Amino acid sequence: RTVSSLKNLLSENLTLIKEKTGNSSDIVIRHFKIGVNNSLAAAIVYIEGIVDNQAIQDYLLQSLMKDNQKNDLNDQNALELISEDIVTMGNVSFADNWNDLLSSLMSGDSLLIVDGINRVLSVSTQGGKGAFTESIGTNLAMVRRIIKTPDLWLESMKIGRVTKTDVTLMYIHGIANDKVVKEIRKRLKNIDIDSILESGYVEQLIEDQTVTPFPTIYNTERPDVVAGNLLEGRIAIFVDGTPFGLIAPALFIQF
Repeated sequence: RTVSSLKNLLSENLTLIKEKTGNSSDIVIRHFKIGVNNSLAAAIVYIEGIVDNQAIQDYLLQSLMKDNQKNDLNDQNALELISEDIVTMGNVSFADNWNDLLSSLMSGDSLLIVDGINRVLSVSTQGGKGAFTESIGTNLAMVRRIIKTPDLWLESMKIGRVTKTDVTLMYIHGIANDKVVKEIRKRLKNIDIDSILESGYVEQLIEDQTVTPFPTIYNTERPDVVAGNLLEGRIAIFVDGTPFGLIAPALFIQF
């Protein structure tokens, strides 16, 4: 049961999260300071849109503890002293290895990391028709709710021929073939997404019947269908304003 322990420096823990989660665009790091003379650096780490954090962020980032901020003059009991308030705001747990930390993060928890503690505090705000929308943020969150691996890597980019359109690319690192990912990313950067999508309209399919350059794409409004293709080694693309996920390549036969 090989377990990697957490680093004492906050900087080291943050660099390693970024490393392990593939510097995914929806993973938020909020830096803040705690202690008497704001000497102790701390951070809130959470995945965007799969958590109700405001009350916790409000407490932490506005420093809503004081008095008792003086009771324990930080560094050693900081995390445990802070936890006494956070338990009133959500279900608190503690992680002391990467597996536990990463799984709690992927499950919509908020992580609280302090400068030199090496134990991470997890807090949960949940207790246990559904199609994609015009919002990338909402769509990413929908996939993140189904695929709970830190190996799901999200890459944001601006593609477009005349004007730029915001796009988020998805793939499961280690499952998806790197040569396939590199090729799809390369094509996207120079794709005429407007022409490609317009060629998919029923009117154009009925009359035009144009050829499709690599990669062929499949449109789905179902997050479970996106989740299934991601577990097969395919790439999911979310374009700003389009209420569906684009699976690439559409024809992908494995052996």
